[PDB]
Amino acid sequence: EEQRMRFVDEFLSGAWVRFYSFTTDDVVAMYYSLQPGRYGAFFATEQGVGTAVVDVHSKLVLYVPCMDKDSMNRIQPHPHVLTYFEEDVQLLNISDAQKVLGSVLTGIMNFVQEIARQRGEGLPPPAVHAAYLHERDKTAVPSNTKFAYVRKVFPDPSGSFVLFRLSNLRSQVICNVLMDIRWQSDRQNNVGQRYYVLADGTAEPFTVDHTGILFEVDQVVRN
Repeated sequence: EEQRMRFVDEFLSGAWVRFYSFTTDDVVAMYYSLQPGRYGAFFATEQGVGTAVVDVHSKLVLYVPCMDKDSMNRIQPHPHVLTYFEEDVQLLNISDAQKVLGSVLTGIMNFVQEIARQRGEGLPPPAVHAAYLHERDKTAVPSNTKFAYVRKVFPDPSGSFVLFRLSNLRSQVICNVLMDIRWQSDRQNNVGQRYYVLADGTAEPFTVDHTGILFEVDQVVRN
């Protein structure tokens, strides 16, 4: 139908993991992009985890220094950050970001620049991609586009998937059978829309997951 296909395109439309890369660099554990033109570092802090996202067209940078509390008591929508979490979120120009991020910003810069060198040769980012990227031609997000970030990363020790939790309360399993398993949660811990998003661009709804993949993902998250 149409109501479904339009509701599906809405689900496919926001910030999702487009690609990511783990490292052997020590400062950043993971580079990623959730929105065209925006490149993030997911990194350890003395007390836990932090992240930052650089928009390469505007050179404005989201900085989330602490993601170690899951409080969803953010009353009002932040004007530039799509997040339902109470944690402090900062928007900085690139040079203020450099002062606080150091090697992390350098790392993001080298990630961006390598991607651009590859693109100049017609080659994609050297990174693990999701099974599907909405608006594949899109190279930059409109200016007023709110920033989203990665909050949690759960890689399968056996390499079969990675689970991501995002600041917009979306969850995304990227796995090795040419589909993602995606869903939207709310703040009272309910799950709304959820789909197998297939490499052919199709999306199949499910209620309970019969594939066994989520049951295995679940065990990894609890460990």
